[PDB]
Amino acid sequence: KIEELLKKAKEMLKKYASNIDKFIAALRRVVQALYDAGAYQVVIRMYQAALAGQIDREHLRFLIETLQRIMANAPSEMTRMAALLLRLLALLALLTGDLLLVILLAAMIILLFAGYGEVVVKIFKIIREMPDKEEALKKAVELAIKMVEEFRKK
Amino acid sequence: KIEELLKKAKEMLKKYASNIDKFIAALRRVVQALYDAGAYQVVIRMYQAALAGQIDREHLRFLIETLQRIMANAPSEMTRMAALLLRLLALLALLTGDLLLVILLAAMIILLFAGYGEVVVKIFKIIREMPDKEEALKKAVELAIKMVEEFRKKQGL
Amino acid sequence: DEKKKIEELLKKAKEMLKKYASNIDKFIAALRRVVQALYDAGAYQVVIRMYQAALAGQIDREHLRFLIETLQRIMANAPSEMTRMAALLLRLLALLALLTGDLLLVILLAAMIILLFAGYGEVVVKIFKIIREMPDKEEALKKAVELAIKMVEEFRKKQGLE
Amino acid sequence: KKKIEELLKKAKEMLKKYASNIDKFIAALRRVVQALYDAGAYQVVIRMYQAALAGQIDREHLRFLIETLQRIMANAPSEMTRMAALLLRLLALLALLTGDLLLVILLAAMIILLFAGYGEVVVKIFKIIREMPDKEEALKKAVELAIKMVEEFRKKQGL
Amino acid sequence: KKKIEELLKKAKEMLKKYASNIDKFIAALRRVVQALYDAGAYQVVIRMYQAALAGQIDREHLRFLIETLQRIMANAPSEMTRMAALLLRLLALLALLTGDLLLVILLAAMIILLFAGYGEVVVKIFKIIREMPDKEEALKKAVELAIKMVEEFRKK
Repeated sequence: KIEELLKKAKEMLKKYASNIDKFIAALRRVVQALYDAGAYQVVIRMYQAALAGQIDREHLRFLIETLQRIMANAPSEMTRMAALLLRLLALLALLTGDLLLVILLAAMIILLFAGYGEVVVKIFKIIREMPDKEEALKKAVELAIKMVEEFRKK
Repeated sequence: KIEELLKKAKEMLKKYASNIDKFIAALRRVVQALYDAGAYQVVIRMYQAALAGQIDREHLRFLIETLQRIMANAPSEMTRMAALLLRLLALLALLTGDLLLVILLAAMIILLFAGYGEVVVKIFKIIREMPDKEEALKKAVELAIKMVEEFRKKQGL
Repeated sequence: DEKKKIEELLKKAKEMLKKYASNIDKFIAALRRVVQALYDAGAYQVVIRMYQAALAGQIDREHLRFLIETLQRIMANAPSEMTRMAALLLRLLALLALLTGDLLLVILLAAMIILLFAGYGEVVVKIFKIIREMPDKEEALKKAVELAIKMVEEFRKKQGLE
Repeated sequence: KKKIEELLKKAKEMLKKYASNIDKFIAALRRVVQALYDAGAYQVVIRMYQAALAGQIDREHLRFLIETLQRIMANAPSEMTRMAALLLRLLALLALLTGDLLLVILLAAMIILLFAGYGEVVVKIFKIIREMPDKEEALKKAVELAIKMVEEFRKKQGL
Repeated sequence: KKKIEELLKKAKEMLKKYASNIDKFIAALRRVVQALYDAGAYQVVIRMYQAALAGQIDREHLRFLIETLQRIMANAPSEMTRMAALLLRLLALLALLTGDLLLVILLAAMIILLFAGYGEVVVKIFKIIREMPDKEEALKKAVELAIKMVEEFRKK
C-alpha cells in the first residue's frame, strides 16, 4: 500500500507543478473546509505532539476521514485533488509511522491557513527538485517548522 | 453489544448516584481534557450536525478514541470512570445510529464545559428516574438543547 | 532478527518455569523479594500507572524500559540466585511485552507484580498453573490475565493499590 | 561530544525566556511536576535524589524522567508547560551525558521543592545560576541551597 | 587535622540521634551489617579485625568498607539505615585518618557483634563512649568489652 500511495502522491505533485497557483488556492480551500469541520485544533495538537516525537493516530484518522468527506462534496476538481494529496500524505504518515510526514502535513495545513503560500511553494520545490527524498523531506520539515514559529510570533 | 453497553452505562450511573458532586467534577475534568486535546470544536460541529439530522461518525470515533486516551492517562479513578461513561454513550450513539444520543452526548459535553452542572444533574435525573427510557431521553435532550441555547446567548459557544 | 529475539525470550522463559515448578514456594518467595526491591527502587507506582494504562489499551514503554533496567540492577546486586532468577523471569516477560507490544503481557506482568506486593501468592501460583497446563498458550494468557485483573480489583477494594 | 554545548546553549536561552516572566514559568514548572507525579515518577525522583546525595547516579531513573518529560511536552496544551518540561529535560540530558552529580541533585531537588510548594527557593536557585559569573561555583551554591531546603522540608513534613 | 574534627562533631550529633531511639538505631545497624555481608565485605572485616588485634592496620580493607557503606547509603530506602551506615562510615574514616588501632578494632568488632546478634554489647559500647568523660579511656574500655565479647562469640 505504501508503494501505491507514494506513486499516487508524486503523480499528484506533477499536476501541482503544471499549475502552482490554482493548486495552492485549492489547498487553501481544503484547509478552510478542515477549519469549518472543526479539525484545525486537531491539526495543531497533532503538530505539537509530533514536534516532541509523538504521533497522534486518532488525529490522523479523523483528518483522513474529514478530507475524504471534502473530496466527496467538493464540486471543483482542483479542490478534490488538493484534498486527495493531503489525504495521501496523511495515510503515508499513518502507515509508515514517520514523524516528519506528520509535521509536514500539519505545518502545511497551518501555513496554508495562515496565508504563507510562498512557503508552501518552496516546500514543494524542495520535495520535487532535490533527488534525495529523505533529505529533501528533512529540509522541507525544517523550513515548515521555522515558518510556523514565525507565524506564531506575530 | 448494545445491551452490554447499556448495562455498563446504567451501572456507571449508579456509581454516579452514590456521589453526584464529585462525579460532575470528574466529568468537568474529562471535558477539560477533551478541550486540551483539540476535540471541543469537533463536539460543537457534531452537535450542530445532529441538530440538523446528520450523524458525523468520524467526529464520534475521534471522541471515542480521545476519551480512551484520557482513561489511559488519568490518575483519578473518578476521571477514568467519567470518561468511560461518556465513551459508552458515544459507542451507543455510533452503533445504534440514534441522533438523540449524539445530541445528548454533545450537549452534556458543552454544558459541562460551560459549568452548568445543575442542568447535568437534572438530565441524569430525568433519564434514570422516569420509567419510559425513550421519553426520558427525549425530555433530557429537550432540556439540554434549551440550556445550550441559553449558554450560547450568554457566553459564546 | 526481532522475532529471533522473541523465540529466544520465550524459550528462556520456559526453562525458568520448569525450575519454578521444581520449587514453587521458594520461587514465589524470591518473586516477593524482587517486588520488594522494585518498591524500594521507586518502581511500584510506575507499575501501577503501566497497569491502568494497559487496562485502557495504552502501552507505556518508558515504564516498561525503566522496569527492565531496574530488574537488571536487582540481578546485579541480589546475593541470592533465587532472587536473580525471579528477577530474570520478570525481565524476560517485560522484554517480551515490549518487543511484541502485547497488552495482555503488560497486564499480566503488572498484575503479577501488584499481587506479589499484596501477598496474593496463591493467585500467582494459579496464574502459573494456567500458563503451564493449558495447551493453547494464547487462551491460557487470556484466562490468567482475567484472573489477575479480578484479584487486583479485590486487593484495590480491600487495601488500596497505591 | 559537541551536543553538551548545544544543550547548554538551548538551556541558557530557555532561562532567558524564564527571566522574561518568572511567576508564570514557576507555575508551569509546578504543572510539569504535577504531571510527573501523575505519571508515577515522583518516587523515582526521590530515589535518584537519595542516590545522588551519596555519589551514585541512577541512570535508568534519569532516562525515565527524560522520556516522561518528553511525553509531557507532547501532550501539554500550554506552551509554557511544554517549555518548562523542555528545560527540565535539557537539565536531565546534561546530567546524563556529563555524569555530573550536582546536575542530578539540582534536577531532583528542584522537582521535590516545586512539588512541596517552595517556588521561591527555585527562583533563588535560578538567580544564582544566572547571575554568578562562575557557572560551576553557581551550580555548587544552588545545589547547596536546594539540599538545605529539601532537608528542611523533610524535617517539617515528609518527602 | 580539621577533617578529624569535622568527622568527630558529625559523629557526636549522630550519637545524639542514636540516643533518641537506641533500639531502632541498633536495628538499622544490623540491617547495615546484613547489607555489608551481602556485599561480600564480611571476611574483609574479619581480616581487618585480626590484623588490628595484632597491631596492623589494613587500609585497603578500611577504604573498601567506607565505599561500601556509602553505596549502602546511596541505595538504602530507610533514612535510619542510611544514618547507621553514615555513623559506621564516619568511624571508619576516623580510623583511617588518625591511624588509631582502637577505632579499627571497635569498628570491626561492632560489625561482628551486630552480625552475631549481640546488640546489647553495642548498646553498652555506645553508653561507654558517651558517658565516660575521658574519651580515650572510654575508647579503651569499649575496645576491651568488644574484644571480650567477640572472643566469647568465637569460642561458641
